[PDB]
Amino acid sequence: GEIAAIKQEIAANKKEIAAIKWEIAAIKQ
Amino acid sequence: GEIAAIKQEIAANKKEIAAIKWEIAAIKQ
Amino acid sequence: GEIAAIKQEIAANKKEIAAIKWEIAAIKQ
Ligand SMILES: [Cl-]
Repeated sequence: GEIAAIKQEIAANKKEIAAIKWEIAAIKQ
Repeated sequence: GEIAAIKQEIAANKKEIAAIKWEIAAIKQ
Repeated sequence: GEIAAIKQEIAANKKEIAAIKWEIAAIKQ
């Protein structure tokens, strides 16, 4: 369904955001 | 409601994205 | 419509995330 598909994409963005924040932490050391 | 909950999560991701972009600016100085 | 507006905002966040990941790659060189 449409709503479920939307929720999945929001969740995927949440994962990428958490990955980036880890990366930013790693660059700063 | 479902739509409202979705909108709140999108907004939360928008905030994290803006925070990261500020962080990226700060790392570059 | 509401769903379409939501989808557009999710897509906009996806673009910003891809931009940030490119930026992170560029900072690391
Ligand atoms: Cl999102």
